[PDB]
Amino acid sequence: RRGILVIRHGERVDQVFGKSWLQQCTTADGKYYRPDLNFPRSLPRRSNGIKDFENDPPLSSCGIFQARLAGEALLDSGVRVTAVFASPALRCVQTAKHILEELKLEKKLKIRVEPGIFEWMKWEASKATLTFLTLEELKEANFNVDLDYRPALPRCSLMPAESYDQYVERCAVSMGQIINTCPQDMGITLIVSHSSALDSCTRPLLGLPPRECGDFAQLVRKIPSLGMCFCEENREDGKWDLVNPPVKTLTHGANSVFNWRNW
Amino acid sequence: AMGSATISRRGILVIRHGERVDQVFGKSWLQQCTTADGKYYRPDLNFPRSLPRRSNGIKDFENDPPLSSCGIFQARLAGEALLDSGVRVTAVFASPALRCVQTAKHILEELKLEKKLKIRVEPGIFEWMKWEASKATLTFLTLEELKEANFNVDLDYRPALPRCSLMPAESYDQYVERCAVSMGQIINTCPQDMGITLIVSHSSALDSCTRPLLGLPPRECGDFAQLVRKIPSLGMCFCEENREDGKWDLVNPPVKTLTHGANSVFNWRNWIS
Repeated sequence: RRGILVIRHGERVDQVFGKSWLQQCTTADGKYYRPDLNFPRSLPRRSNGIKDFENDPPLSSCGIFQARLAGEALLDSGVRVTAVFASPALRCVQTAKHILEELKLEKKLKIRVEPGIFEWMKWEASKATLTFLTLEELKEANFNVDLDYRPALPRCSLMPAESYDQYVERCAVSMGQIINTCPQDMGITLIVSHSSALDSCTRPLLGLPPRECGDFAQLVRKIPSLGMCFCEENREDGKWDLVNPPVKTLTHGANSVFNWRNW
Repeated sequence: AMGSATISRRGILVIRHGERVDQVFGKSWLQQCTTADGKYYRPDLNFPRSLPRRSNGIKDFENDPPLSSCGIFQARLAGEALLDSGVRVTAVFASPALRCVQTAKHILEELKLEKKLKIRVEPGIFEWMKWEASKATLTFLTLEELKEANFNVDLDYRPALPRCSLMPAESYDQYVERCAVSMGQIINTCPQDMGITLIVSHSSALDSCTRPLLGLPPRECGDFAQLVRKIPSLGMCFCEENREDGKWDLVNPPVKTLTHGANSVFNWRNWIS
């Protein structure tokens, strides 16, 4: 039975450190340093400027841990992973890469970057000025991205102004293409995306109409990092079913800031 | 290099263990991860891949819980930062608690020192017995069990306080005194040493293992308890010795803090119901 596993990206650096995080780890001359171990050991080169990290932040160290833990679990489970698609957001491509590394499939499977499964533009505060890394930039940063993949939606076609209806439609169109982006291959396809995608990228498969915007927004608001929903195809009955994911959930606590000098 | 302000200084870096599985999953954690036939399994990815081979089977972990998957990540991240910092680590002592010996191993693995340095298990830096089960000491992994489990423990090490000498009724005064005595012995292990010794222990130790070095009297018990409540996983306290006078000072740790968020339990099918 063919499967579609929608996976939320890991923890973002700005979720922990706030909107000013870039100021916290760069000099006036823009030299990177790590003021807390949860900042990553390096940033990829952004040829449009480090400032594009504000709109399009990387995973924190903990987010990398979560992604790798999920990949290791997927390996342990024995499922056959057959393809992976990712939102163009850095946090999503990085989540995909770290899952693949622990599956030991990062050389075997190329990441298919699909702007059609990007976040709802309304929720991207950056939207007007938002810039993803290009495929060539991703390749230069040692992401094994599919340079030959023709996306359902090119990035130039994402609309800052997209409505909820336009958002849910493009996800359905995107998922429709993705499900045909493989004749007969037995195994699971990873969809590495945003909280919104656990709803917007599964309901179309399940033949369900879109949720009312308010209901959708409420359901999607508190999906944790690496949160998963899994759909399996019943091809005889011509339908998809919502099914328990092939790996367990991940629950862990926080780690608070600590200043030794306070004693 | 031989100037008074340039000569390298002996360091003692006291480090709290990583996240323990029972902090997240609660007092029933062991029953959560035990099958109907008594075998270990992972009901959540933050339970570790495996438990060490143990005496008396799975049941002895009751009072001696392992690091969670996240605790292992924290310990490894700290070890990697220590590597990055370039500091010279020359020795490591750990509390006999599994969570502490595991934290020590993961730090050493990321330092690339796990085969070079043996972990010296020191019950004298175990938690205050007031905060542990009375039978806790009867249930530590033995050094042989740890070596079975691929912990490069020191079989020759002669602890300042043997595990069976830990008293279930030790008072605060007795506790602070045995930490002082143990730190005394640790410092005299190799008193010419010029790198950093790791003391991988409990939140309490960041106070009780440093105050004696600094020549300070014990904090009032209530003050101590309030203070140690606050220390995060892999939290650190660093002291350096002036070789001229043998005095120790508190110093910024050689690596940064680690701050991250929680991750909630999640079941989509359940969530949408």
